[PDB]
Amino acid sequence: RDLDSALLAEVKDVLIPHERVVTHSDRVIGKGHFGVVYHGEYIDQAQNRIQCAIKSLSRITEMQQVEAFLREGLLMRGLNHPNVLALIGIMLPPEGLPHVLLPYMCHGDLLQFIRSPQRNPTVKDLISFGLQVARGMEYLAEQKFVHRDLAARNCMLDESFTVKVADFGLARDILDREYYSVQQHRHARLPVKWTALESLQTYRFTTKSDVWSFGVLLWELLTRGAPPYRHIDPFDLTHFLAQGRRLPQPEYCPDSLYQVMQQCWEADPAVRPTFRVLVGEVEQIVSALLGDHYVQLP
Ligand SMILES: Nc1ncnc2c1ncn2[C@@H]1O[C@H](COP(=O)(O)OP(=O)(O)NP(=O)(O)O)[C@@H](O)[C@H]1O
Ligand SMILES: [Mg+2]
Repeated sequence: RDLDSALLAEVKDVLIPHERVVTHSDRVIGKGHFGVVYHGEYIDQAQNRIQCAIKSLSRITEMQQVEAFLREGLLMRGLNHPNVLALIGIMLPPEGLPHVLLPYMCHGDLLQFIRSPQRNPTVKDLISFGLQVARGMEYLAEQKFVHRDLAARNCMLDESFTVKVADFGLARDILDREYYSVQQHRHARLPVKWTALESLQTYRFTTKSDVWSFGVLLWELLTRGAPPYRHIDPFDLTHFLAQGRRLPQPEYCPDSLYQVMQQCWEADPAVRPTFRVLVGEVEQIVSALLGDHYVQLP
């Protein structure tokens, strides 16, 4: 189960040798759809030791998929934006699965931030976070990356509460259909309810299906973390959306933003706006707000 020397050379700029990395397998941060995240440490190029997070991927086993992942890793390694979480690199233990090294984000994820009873976010605070997500997504789209798993939980917060979009480059067209399937009814996975109607049908994802996901993300923000479509069996979800029903306008969501959400969820992907346009629209909404309300927990 070893890589071709040629591959190893091709993807050298993203591989970190296992002997430059410690995974604290007893310091588990949490487990998700696509692997387990641990505290860890690696040695940089200056020979300094850096604390980080390390995610061992559970769904990448076949060698063709491992190779595909590393080549995609090499692309991601070159991504650089304030609102996008850096990929430090990838590590292959001699026998075992690909590990992704990520900057440790000390303030956790947006979903937990907004759900914290110890905080009192305003509407304007919440839309401002949304704008930061839009900016990260605009950059990813420009770089020809489709997230496939965009949601408030995958927007991380650093020491200065800068939002970093994370966990792109993991889910794939077709291969990961299990996480997007509705045939398990109330055993279906979280991503179903963030996924564009057409992608529920085909397991093919585009930037326009990410735009749909972003609409649901905005709805999360302005409900401070309500579960989308709480009372709908996922089995009925495609039918609900095909009738043209959508998430309802949150109590303190301005009409201008609800309109953007509605654009994001147009049934025709071509009609949905680009992230570039969303950035502009959301920026305009922020600047044109009148007054400000606290927002309650759901
Ligand atoms: N770079 C990071 N720094 C700190 N915590 C992180 C980092 N990446 C992930 N986590 C946390 O690790 C836990 C597991 O992450 P993950 O496996 O991505 O699950 P998820 O975000 O809940 N779902 P998903 O990403 O859709 O599969 C979550 O509490 C994350 O917030
Ligand atoms: Mg995640």
